[PDB]
Amino acid sequence: PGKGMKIVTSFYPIYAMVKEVSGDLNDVRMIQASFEPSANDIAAIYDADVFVYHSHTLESWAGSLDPNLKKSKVKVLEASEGMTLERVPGLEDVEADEKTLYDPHTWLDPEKAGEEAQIIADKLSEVDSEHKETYQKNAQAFIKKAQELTKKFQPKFEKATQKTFVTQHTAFSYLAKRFGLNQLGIAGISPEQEPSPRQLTEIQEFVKTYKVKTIFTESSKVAETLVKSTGVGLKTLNPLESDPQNDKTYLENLEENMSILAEELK
Ligand SMILES: [Cl-]
Ligand SMILES: [Cl-]
Ligand code: NA
Ligand SMILES: [Zn+2]
Ligand SMILES: [Zn+2]
Ligand SMILES: [Zn+2]
Ligand SMILES: [Zn+2]
Ligand SMILES: [Zn+2]
Ligand SMILES: [Zn+2]
Ligand SMILES: [Zn+2]
Ligand SMILES: [Zn+2]
Ligand SMILES: [Zn+2]
Ligand SMILES: [Zn+2]
Ligand SMILES: [Zn+2]
Repeated sequence: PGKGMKIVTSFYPIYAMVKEVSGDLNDVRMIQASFEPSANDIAAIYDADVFVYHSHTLESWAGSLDPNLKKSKVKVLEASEGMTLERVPGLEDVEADEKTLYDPHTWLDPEKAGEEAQIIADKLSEVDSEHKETYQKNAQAFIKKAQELTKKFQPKFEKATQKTFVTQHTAFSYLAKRFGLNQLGIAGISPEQEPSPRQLTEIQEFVKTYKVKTIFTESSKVAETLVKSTGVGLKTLNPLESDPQNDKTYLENLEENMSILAEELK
C-alpha cells in the first residue's frame, strides 16, 4: 500500500463519514437518485480494497456485486448494517416488492450519523486491524461532536411554535423524529416518485391545515406548481445526497441545514 487502502464510497454522506474516520489513513474517493453507477465505477470497485455503501434499501445495485466471480479482493461494507430503519411515511401500517417499506435517510439524524460512523470504524478495523485504534478514535470524535450538535438544537426545536414543515422529497423523516417535528415530502422516498393527483391534493390540504408557510426545495418542478396553489415561500434545504463541494465537514454541512430549519420553524 502506497497511501494505504484504496477505499471507494457510494455517495456523499458515506464519503464524508469514511474520510473522517480514516483521517490521514488510506485513499478515500467517491464514485461519480437514479444511481446505476457507470461501467468504470464497477470496474474501479473491483480494483479497490474496500467499497462502502449506505444500505441495501438505497444502493440496491450493491447487492449484485460478486467479487468472487470477478476474482476481486474488494471487501464490500454496508455502512448501516445493524441499524434500525423506520417505516416509510404513508406506509407505516403496511403488512409485508418489500424494500419500498423502509426509509434509508438516517444520515440526517445527528445521532444516527454517529452510529453509522461507528459501524464504519468497526468494519474498517476488521479489514485493517493494525489501525483499529485510529478508526475508533476518529469515530468517537465524530460521535461526540454529533451528540453536541443534537444537544445544541434540541432546545431550539422545543421552543418552535411551528413543528410542521414540507420538503421537496421525503428525506427528513429521521431529522423530524429526532426533534419532535412533523414532516411531509412532496415526492416520496426517491425524488423520482412524482405525486399522484390525489396525493398532490393531500399536500395542498396539509399545507393549509398546519399553516405551512414554506416549502423546502433542493439545489424539481412539481414544487413550483404548488407555490401558486398555496402562496408559500421557497427556501433551500439540502438532504446532503450530493456533495456540497465546499470546505466544511459533514456535521457542519448538516448543522447548516438544521439551522435553516430551526430559524424557519420559529
Ligand atoms: Cl403510524
Ligand atoms: Cl433516494
Ligand atoms: Na403519518
Ligand atoms: Zn443490508
Ligand atoms: Zn421505531
Ligand atoms: Zn403504525
Ligand atoms: Zn398477517
Ligand atoms: Zn491500515
Ligand atoms: Zn500506521
Ligand atoms: Zn466538542
Ligand atoms: Zn432521498
Ligand atoms: Zn470547518
Ligand atoms: Zn457547530
Ligand atoms: Zn441566523
